[PDB]
Amino acid sequence: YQTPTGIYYEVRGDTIYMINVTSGEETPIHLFGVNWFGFETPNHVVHGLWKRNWEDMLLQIKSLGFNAIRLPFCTESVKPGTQPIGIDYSKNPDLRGLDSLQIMEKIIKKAGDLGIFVLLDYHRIGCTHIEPLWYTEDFSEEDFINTWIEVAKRFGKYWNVIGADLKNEPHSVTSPPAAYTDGTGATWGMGNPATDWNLAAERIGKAILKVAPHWLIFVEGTQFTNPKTDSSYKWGYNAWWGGNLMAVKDYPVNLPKNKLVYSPHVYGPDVYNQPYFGPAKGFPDNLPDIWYHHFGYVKLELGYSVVIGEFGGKYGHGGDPRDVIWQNKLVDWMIENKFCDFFYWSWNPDSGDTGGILQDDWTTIWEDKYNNLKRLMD
Ligand SMILES: [Zn+2]
Ligand SMILES: [Zn+2]
Ligand SMILES: [Zn+2]
Ligand SMILES: [Zn+2]
Ligand SMILES: [Zn+2]
Ligand SMILES: [Zn+2]
Ligand SMILES: [Zn+2]
Ligand SMILES: [Zn+2]
Repeated sequence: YQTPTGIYYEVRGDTIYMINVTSGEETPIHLFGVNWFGFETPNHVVHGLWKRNWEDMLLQIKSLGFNAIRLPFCTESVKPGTQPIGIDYSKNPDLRGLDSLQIMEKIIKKAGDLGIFVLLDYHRIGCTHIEPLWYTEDFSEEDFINTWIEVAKRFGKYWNVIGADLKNEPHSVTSPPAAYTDGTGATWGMGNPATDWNLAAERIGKAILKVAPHWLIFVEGTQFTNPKTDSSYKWGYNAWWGGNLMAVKDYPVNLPKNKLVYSPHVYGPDVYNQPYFGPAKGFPDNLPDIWYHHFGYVKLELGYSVVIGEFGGKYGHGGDPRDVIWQNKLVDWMIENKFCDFFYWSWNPDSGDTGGILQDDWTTIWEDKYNNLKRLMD
C-alpha cells in the first residue's frame, strides 16, 4: 500500500475500504454524498458564498448526515492565480485574497477536519459546457492528463480525498448510428481510441494511479456505447449522459479491481421527459428494470462497486409532479438493492432543472426531498 498520507483507499468486491497503513486498521466506508458545484463555472468557486459562510456550509452538510462531497472543477479553477467571483468577504473574511486553488485547498482541509470525504470531478475542460469527449481541438488528451496529474500531486496530500472522477458525463452530440463513428461523441467498445471512453478511462486512470496510488478511480458511463450493445436493450438509446454502463459486461475497463469504481448518473422527469416516464409505459413500476439494465447489473451481476455520482430533481417543487414518485421509487430501489454509496445533485439550489437540497434562500432545506433521501442513510 503506497500512500503519501498514511491512508489508502481500495475496493474489495462491491465495497469501499479506507486503510490506515501505519496502524493496520481498516474499515469499509459509506459515501453519503452531495455535489457542491461552482468550481467548474466562470466564478471559479463553489456557489453560495454570497449568502453563506463556507465553513457553516460544511457544518450543515455534516449535520444532515452526509459524509462526502463530490467537487466538480474545470481546468482554469485548478491553475494557480485564477480569481474567484461572487464571494461576500464579509461573510467569508478568511477567503480574502485567496485564489480558487487556495480556496479549494481550504475547503478540502476543513472537510477533512470534519470527517468529510472529497471526490474530485473534472467536470468541464472549459468552464462553460460539459464536452462530449475528454479533449477538444485546442486541449488534447495529453493536456487533460497533465492537468489530472497536477491535481493528483497537489490534492493527493489531503487524507480525505478519496480519488478522481475522471471526466464528467462522456456523451454524444448526434444520434446513433452516426454518433458511433462520426468522431464527435464518446463511445464504448467501438475499438476506436479517438472516441472509446472505456479505453480513455484506462489511459487517464493509469496516469493518475502512478502519482496517487492510494486513490480510487471513478469511471462514469457514456450516453451511447456501441450499436450491438445499445440495440440489445429496448431502452438502450435512452440512458442519461454518463449513465450507460451496458458495455461493461463485454468491455470492462481494464484498471485494477481494487481501484476501479463505476459511477453512473441517473435522473428523473424534471431533467428529461423520457418515454419510459409514461404511466402508460409502466411508470413507475418499469423503472427498476431500466436502472438494472443501464447500470445496476454492474453491481448486481458483475459484483463491482457502483456509486451513483449524480441523481436529483425538483421533487414536486415548481417541477414535474412525477418527480416525487420517481425519487421515491429510485430510493426504494437503491435500499432494496444495497446501492448505499451515492452523491446527490446537488447541495446548491441554483441548478435549473433539479434544484438542490437547499432552497433558493441558500439556508433552508427541502424537508420532504431530504427526508426521502435520508432513508438511504439508514
Ligand atoms: Zn455504503
Ligand atoms: Zn451502513
Ligand atoms: Zn475564468
Ligand atoms: Zn478565463
Ligand atoms: Zn465548448
Ligand atoms: Zn430486465
Ligand atoms: Zn449532470
Ligand atoms: Zn415538497
